[PDB]
Amino acid sequence: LACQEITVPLCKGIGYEYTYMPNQFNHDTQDEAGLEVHQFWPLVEIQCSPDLKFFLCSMYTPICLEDYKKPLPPCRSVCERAKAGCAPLMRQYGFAWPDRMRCDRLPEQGNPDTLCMDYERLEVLFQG
Ligand SMILES: NC(=O)N1c2ccccc2C=Cc2ccccc21
Repeated sequence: LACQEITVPLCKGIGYEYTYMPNQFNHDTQDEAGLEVHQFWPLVEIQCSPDLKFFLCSMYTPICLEDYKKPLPPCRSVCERAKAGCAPLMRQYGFAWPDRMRCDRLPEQGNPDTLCMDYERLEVLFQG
């Protein structure tokens, strides 16, 4: 609802400055979100996907903008790239791709009414 400076260490400097609560992971605060997203640090560090960190942050500390007041998700493609790189390694060690991160419930780019986010390199790109 109101924008707050991102305070999750993993997500600081990710390409956007502000987040909001609640997220879609049943977190009311960044402290709660930070405790869950920190558990992914080994996968971030092993670099199974250059997109994993941006994807994680875009979900757990979603972007907050002053001039767009609708939830703004990562585009489905960001999720698909992160999943393609990292889900096989995750399965090998007994971890499923989390249901809340199912890429098919994220919107595709080009939507007439709403936006979604990708990035280049780190600069956010809105593609809608
Ligand atoms: N909070 C939301 O409604 N969205 C949306 C919005 C439109 C479509 C799917 C989704 C799914 C989850 C999600 C994740 C991050 C940021 C926003 C967000």
